[PDB]
Amino acid sequence: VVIGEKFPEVEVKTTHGVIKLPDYFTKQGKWFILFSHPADFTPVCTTEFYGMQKRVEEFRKLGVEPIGLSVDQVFSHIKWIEWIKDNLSVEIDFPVIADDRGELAEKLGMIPSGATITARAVFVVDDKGIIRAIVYYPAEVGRDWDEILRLVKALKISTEKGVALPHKWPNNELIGDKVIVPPASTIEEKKQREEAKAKGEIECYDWWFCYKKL
Amino acid sequence: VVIGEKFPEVEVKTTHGVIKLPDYFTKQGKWFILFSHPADFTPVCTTEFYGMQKRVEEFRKLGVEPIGLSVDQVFSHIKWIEWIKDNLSVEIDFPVIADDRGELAEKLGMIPSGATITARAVFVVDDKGIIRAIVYYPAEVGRDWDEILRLVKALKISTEKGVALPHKWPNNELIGDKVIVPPASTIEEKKQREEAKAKGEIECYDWWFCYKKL
Amino acid sequence: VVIGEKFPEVEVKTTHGVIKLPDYFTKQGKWFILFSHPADFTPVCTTEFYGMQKRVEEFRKLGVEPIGLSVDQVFSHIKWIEWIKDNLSVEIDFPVIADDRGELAEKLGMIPSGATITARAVFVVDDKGIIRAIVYYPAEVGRDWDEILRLVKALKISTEKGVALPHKWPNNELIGDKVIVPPASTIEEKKQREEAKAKGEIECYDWWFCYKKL
Amino acid sequence: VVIGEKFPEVEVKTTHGVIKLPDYFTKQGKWFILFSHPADFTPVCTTEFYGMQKRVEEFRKLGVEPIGLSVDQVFSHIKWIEWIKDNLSVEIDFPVIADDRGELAEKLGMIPSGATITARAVFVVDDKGIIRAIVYYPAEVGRDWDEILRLVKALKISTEKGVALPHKWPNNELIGDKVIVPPASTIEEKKQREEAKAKGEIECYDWWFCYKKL
Amino acid sequence: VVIGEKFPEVEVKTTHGVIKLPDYFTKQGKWFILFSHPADFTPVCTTEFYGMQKRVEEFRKLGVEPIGLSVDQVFSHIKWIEWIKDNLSVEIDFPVIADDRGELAEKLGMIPSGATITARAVFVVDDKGIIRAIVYYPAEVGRDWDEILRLVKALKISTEKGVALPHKWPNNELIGDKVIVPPASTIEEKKQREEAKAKGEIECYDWWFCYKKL
Amino acid sequence: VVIGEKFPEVEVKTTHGVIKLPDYFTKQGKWFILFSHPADFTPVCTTEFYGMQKRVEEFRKLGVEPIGLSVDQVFSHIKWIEWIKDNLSVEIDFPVIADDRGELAEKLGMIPSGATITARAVFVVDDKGIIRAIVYYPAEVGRDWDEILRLVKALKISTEKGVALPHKWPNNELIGDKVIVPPASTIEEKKQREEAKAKGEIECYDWWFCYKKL
Amino acid sequence: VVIGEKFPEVEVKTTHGVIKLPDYFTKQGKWFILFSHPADFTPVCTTEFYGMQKRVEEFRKLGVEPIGLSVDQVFSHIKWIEWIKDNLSVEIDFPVIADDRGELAEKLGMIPSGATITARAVFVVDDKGIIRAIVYYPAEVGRDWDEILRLVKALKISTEKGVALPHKWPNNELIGDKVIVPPASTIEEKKQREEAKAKGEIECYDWWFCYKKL
Amino acid sequence: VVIGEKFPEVEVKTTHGVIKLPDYFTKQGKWFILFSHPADFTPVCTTEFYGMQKRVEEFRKLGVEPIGLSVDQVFSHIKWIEWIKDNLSVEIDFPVIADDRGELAEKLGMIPSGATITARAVFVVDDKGIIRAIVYYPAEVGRDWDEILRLVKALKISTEKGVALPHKWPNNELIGDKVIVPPASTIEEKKQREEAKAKGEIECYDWWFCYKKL
Amino acid sequence: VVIGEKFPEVEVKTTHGVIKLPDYFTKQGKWFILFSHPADFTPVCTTEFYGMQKRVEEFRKLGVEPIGLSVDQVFSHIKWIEWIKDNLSVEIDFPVIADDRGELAEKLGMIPSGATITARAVFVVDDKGIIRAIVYYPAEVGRDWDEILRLVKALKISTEKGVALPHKWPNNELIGDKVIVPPASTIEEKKQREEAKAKGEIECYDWWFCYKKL
Repeated sequence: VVIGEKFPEVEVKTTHGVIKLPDYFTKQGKWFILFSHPADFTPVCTTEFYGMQKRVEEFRKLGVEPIGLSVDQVFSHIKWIEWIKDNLSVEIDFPVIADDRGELAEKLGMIPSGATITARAVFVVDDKGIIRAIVYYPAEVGRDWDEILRLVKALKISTEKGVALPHKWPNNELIGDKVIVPPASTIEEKKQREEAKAKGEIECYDWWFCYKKL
Repeated sequence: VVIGEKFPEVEVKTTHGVIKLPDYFTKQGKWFILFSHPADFTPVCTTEFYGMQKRVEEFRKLGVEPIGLSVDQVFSHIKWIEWIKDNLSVEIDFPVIADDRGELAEKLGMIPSGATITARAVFVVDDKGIIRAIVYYPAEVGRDWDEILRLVKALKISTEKGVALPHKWPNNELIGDKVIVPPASTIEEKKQREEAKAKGEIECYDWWFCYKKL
Repeated sequence: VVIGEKFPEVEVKTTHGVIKLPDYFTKQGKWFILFSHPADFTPVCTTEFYGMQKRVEEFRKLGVEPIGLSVDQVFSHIKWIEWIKDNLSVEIDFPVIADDRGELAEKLGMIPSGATITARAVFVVDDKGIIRAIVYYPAEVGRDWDEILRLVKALKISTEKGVALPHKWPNNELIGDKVIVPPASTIEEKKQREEAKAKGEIECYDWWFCYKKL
Repeated sequence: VVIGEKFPEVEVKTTHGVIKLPDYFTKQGKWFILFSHPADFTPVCTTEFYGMQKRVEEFRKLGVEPIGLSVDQVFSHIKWIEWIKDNLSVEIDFPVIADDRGELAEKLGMIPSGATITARAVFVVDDKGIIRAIVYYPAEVGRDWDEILRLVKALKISTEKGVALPHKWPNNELIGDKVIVPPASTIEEKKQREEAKAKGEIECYDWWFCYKKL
Repeated sequence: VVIGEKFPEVEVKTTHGVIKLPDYFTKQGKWFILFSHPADFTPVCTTEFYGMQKRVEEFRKLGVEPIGLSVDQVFSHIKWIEWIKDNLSVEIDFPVIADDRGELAEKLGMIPSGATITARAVFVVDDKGIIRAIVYYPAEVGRDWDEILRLVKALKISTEKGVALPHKWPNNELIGDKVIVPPASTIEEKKQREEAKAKGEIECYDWWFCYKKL
Repeated sequence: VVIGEKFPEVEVKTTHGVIKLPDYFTKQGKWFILFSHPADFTPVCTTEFYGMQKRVEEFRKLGVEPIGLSVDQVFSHIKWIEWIKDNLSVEIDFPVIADDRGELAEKLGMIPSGATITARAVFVVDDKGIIRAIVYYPAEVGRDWDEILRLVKALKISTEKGVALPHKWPNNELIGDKVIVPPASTIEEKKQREEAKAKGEIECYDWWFCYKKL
Repeated sequence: VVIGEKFPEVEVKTTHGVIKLPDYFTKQGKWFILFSHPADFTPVCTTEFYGMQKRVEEFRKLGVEPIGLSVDQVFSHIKWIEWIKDNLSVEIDFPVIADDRGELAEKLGMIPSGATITARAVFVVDDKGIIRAIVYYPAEVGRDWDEILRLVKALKISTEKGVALPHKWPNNELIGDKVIVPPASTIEEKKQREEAKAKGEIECYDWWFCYKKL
Repeated sequence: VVIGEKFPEVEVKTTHGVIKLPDYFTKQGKWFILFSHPADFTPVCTTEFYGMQKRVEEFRKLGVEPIGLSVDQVFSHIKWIEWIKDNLSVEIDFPVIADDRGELAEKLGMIPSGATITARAVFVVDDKGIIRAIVYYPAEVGRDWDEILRLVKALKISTEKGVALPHKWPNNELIGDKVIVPPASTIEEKKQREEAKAKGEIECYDWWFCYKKL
Repeated sequence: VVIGEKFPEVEVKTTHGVIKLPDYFTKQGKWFILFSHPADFTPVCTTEFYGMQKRVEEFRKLGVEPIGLSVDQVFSHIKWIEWIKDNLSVEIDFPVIADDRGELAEKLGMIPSGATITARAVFVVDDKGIIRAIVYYPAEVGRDWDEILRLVKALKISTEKGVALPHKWPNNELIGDKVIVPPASTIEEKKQREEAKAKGEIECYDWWFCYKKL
């Protein structure tokens, strides 16, 4: 699959029971961040779950629900979750999909070449079942949930306000926390941008690079 | 394509001339980070190029060569690079592929659904020409080259020292900047880990979760 | 495609916005001249745009609308048109198509063998959406818009009056600015042509070669 | 798969390392009994692992090496094996395959209809790599390793002594622990059986039903 | 065919006449055990028909009807049944299918690789026409009808009480004749188990290993 | 298969052991008569076996070996033959093929439509492996071995003396036991027949209907 | 085609005109015997036609109509029939098909290997258009219409009275002209056979071999 | 195409205009003779046109319209006809088809192997649009229109009188100008011919060879 | 097949034996005329055989061998030839093919639409195996061997002298018995034609219509 493509209609067994994706979340009017991990009872995967659990409320506060998956079975999932609770006193409270035969994984291209388990994939899906972003980190390198958070915050504001976010937003090197106006793509639109700048409605480096505050 | 797969043999037109990937870089013993952008003379893309140029030295220092691409032609590239010089006072010194008909973009799944241009993809390829990581951000959300920098540093380190990096390394919530020992996957490897900690030599939360300083 | 064939129904993105061909022009009861150029910011193409713009009203006055096409994206298109106004003090005012991946270019056979950009093609399409003439010039040789003007003028007169135009009309070596009567195709029509001679209403070299003043 | 067929060539990841089947055991001139279980950390499966461990040297003594499998991953396997040790005081010492995506399971028809995990299958393979017997029990009913043991004992004997084993051997209702001579299949063999009976060299109910002590 | 699949609808010729499977038995609200044997007038098969007849009423008590099959013809079946009667004073009173060309045998994978007759297959089918278990023993090794009885008793109780049976039930080494509660597969179910144990009607080794008496 | 074709190379299991046809007989410079019957222990079939046996030596003296075929197995064959000895005092001494699944039968078209057993087929094959005649009688109507004897005798003479045999030979209504000269098929051959008539070395009704004594 | 198959609907040109097979005969409620011969004006074929004509009334009596076939054309057929009358004092009065290109011949497998003309085939088709028997004799050996007469008489009685006919009926070596009762094929039928005999009205050698008079 | 088939529906361009074959003639109740010639301005072809023109009224009286064809274009046809007029003082008044790409020529098999022009083909087509005769002479040998005239006359009479014409009719060596009665093809027809013969309206050499005065 | 196409390699049965075409004739350095007739013992066909025999030596003299063919068998052929000898005192001495199944007839397209026998075809094949001319007359219209003779004579002369024969040669309306010079087909050949005339050698109507005495 690819960005812009609606998440496939699929039923999955999870630590919270059998659910329908993307329906289960879209009907609640929520976005969701599906992410995979190579295997239960593995170190990096464990650190990422602790990290994600420490941030679950931030994603939720934005209306984005985290949901995980690996090719292990649900009983292993629960025993691994219990391990995390008994040792790190952290209680995982988001669902984890048990993709028994890695069927959903393969469909989403989460399985690396010649492997039989997933890598570290991330799929941001909105309240309309649309895939908005995709990340494939390798098994040997843990992700940074803080960047994924910046990504989704940016994704929400882009949809809400109809603007684009610059590099490293809200800490862009050129315009700080200002947002970008989609570029004019017609002779007529170019005129409007120039008139808009004249009225002080927007700032710009050129007719195609306009920006402003939120 | 997917992680672990070898970058495809392709001849491309760049602002530094016609080259062949991944050969051009691998024969120089260099890694390379290929990244795409929707189009020349567009706001977000420009802020990303500025952001990349500011960090190019840090990438090259690690033996990773940046190279961009869009579906525009090479003459527009140089004209846009000239605009960046005349307006942002920085000179792009990394090659940029002119994927004229988006043949390469399509082969690398860079084209979002229903679009005729690329989104913001990133492919990290090592000196053996193997795709090590892939990122797909939408046109509306610029990337954060610092997270990508952290990604490649992690990748270089895991390849050179045979370790795995924990979530948000080197600032992990559990083991700070320490690295992780690939989990034992056999009864024997398990025994070796249990004894390995019987007398220093390594730290661990469990036999499958061992870590150390690098 | 070939002469006599209906211009294909297609949606195109231009400097004047999105338009459906041949619909956009055919419903105005106008003809259009679709011509392509290798790339934006290239010398020969620039000279042809200068040439076309200076002749635009001559085509428009004949009910013929010029529209360009390149494999570049629309933003470069506008940047280039801007360079043309700032350096050659010429204001391009005909739409230019941004055939992003050369989809239309390929369907129209505009891309040379072993190339990824268009050559210098021209398609004359009448108010019926019918292709009346096609021209394919290579990147290294600019066209001559005056010969194309003579082409369109001959085409319109041919349709309007039901006559044929001799070599180099209206400056033919044998009959000058006179036109040709489509040749008799039957025994009876041959007789009609002969009676139309000798105490006749027509000039001719033979029964199949009849001509007259327009 | 069906009886008499050759066990397919395949690479499997097990708790004892990666090996190739059937080669690994057949190249050693060994037999092996591959059996599956639905999933790690499930009750019936645990009672069967306990039961099998209690009988491993019984099968080994016969030259028959036991090897299990489920679609769980190896790390989960080792942990489950650890649980059995700390809660049932028994150390599983036979390898267990991690059929990550149920690839081998599907190949051997171990997956019941509508399921995404194995049922309780048993395959008896000899040193020639030939499947000598197959059992498919459902998830809800545990097997009986004693019947499987009787099964392999009869198989080993029939192979080395060229005899058949009656129902419930060595406790057959009709001939106790005596074995059966493969039935005469030609007029000539029938003759030599009637003659072998006349000289008390064999006991029989008829010419096709001859039996003897080992 | 595999466990869980519905037994195929087929018309078979038997010693009791022509009947349709699984209908003939399902419409009576009964289960049936279909088993095959290499050939009529062979020793091992004869010991099995004797063993089956002596246990036919115990199968019938549970509402399970035994029905045999071989690639021999009906006339031979009856003569063989007649032989058994005259030489072993046992009357066979279960139907035997004359699968003339082994068409049904092949559909059910009863014919060993490189063979022209069936092996010793056993199919347990419930009143809903669903295959609950399958067994394939080779020609050289007779089955043990008591293990099949244990298997069918477990199946019946499993379907009635919604429980699972432990290894060697009702003689399991760990819990004897006690049955197993299907393992909790969700976080919520696990909680119900922990509360069911601590002050409740449930014994357990862990939240996933719960059991009770019948 | 049809007359003229060489009998198919096939291995068959018979009451006299496994043999390869037609090799088994052709190597002995023998002809063979392969015939089938619906099933063992059936009336018409028993009457045909009694008749064949009473004529077996008659076929053998002509260098023709009889060999039966049934879709029954070999053990039933020997049992049925035993029944013939004990009830009719006749000792069957020709081999009978056990075509377990009717594979050879189907290859030779011996299975009537909608049936799963053979009809009453007869194939006469010569020492060269060539099928010389084919007969298909239905199950309800027994054959007459005397007519097959006539057929075989005529066949032998036809091959040895290059003559053809008339209707009901050697009791033909027109020429009794005299044989027929293959008809002249060329103008020249017709002349050498009209001559043979002249010097009375041939009798004839016409140039194409010549006959003589053996 | 094979016994039991419906005779193919086909139109044929004959010496008695064009007719539709098998309708022409079935609609009259009659049976027919279709027989072929290699070619007109050949000796064996001639003796066979003479032989058939002398028995036509006996076939007709039984409600069976003979009809010939060969690849010659109808004109030769009539000249040959004329030769037969002029030289043998016999008048052929049954239809003979002119299978011009051997299309029906090929359809019914009458053409021997490598030939372009039929062999001596015979098809007995009943009033239902069902092929009841088939015979393929070679060109060098004429048939015996008396055997086919015996065949058809048995076929009719069998169909009429629901009985089977023994070898050489009505001159069976064992039971003379008595007919056979189709063998009991079930345990129940066997019982009713034993009751029909022993203080009953049926003769038999065993329960499956019962016979009586008409 | 072949004799007996319907002439193909085709629109053709001729020296008399565009018409539809065979309709143009059939809807008028006229037959037509389509004849091809290799090329315009070729010697043999010219002598044949001169030849045809001299006999056109002969064909026309019989209701048969001649129409020519070659792969030349219509304008050349007219110039050639004009040439014929100016040099042979004869006026061609039959239409000639301009089969530009030889589409009809190929469909009618008028193109010899390895050629791209027609040979000298002749098609006689009746008022029912049925092809009645076909001739193919090579380029090097001119035809003889008188034989085609005899052919069309015989063809017409045959259709009107329902008779066949002997060799070289009406100048047959055996029966002069008499016609032949189609041969009896059934026994019944043979009888009527012998009746008509014996004192009747029929002469003959045999029952299959009847003739009479027209 | 068409003109110029090589005659197919084929073995045929004829009244003169089995021969291979076109080899049999080509190897003798002879040409041959293959002609077919609908059926033996038919009127028109018989008149054509008589006609051909009377002219056989005329064809044979030109080195052309006649050979006939019908879908009848050889025996019937010989009897028909015998009838012609007995009644018309003429002896057929040319071979006649027995195309038993009409396979060669079909291959050469001698079978009219919806028929099962050949029509009246003629094929002239030269000593190189090339079909030089083809004629297809209907069953109802006899041919005229004198026209075929003219064709063959003209054919032999064109090959030998490299000239073309005008319409009705040697009785052409324009140039009588003179032959035609193949037309100049290049500017240079046109020159020499005019030169050839400038000084005797050839007579002409134009540069493309040149003729000379044979």
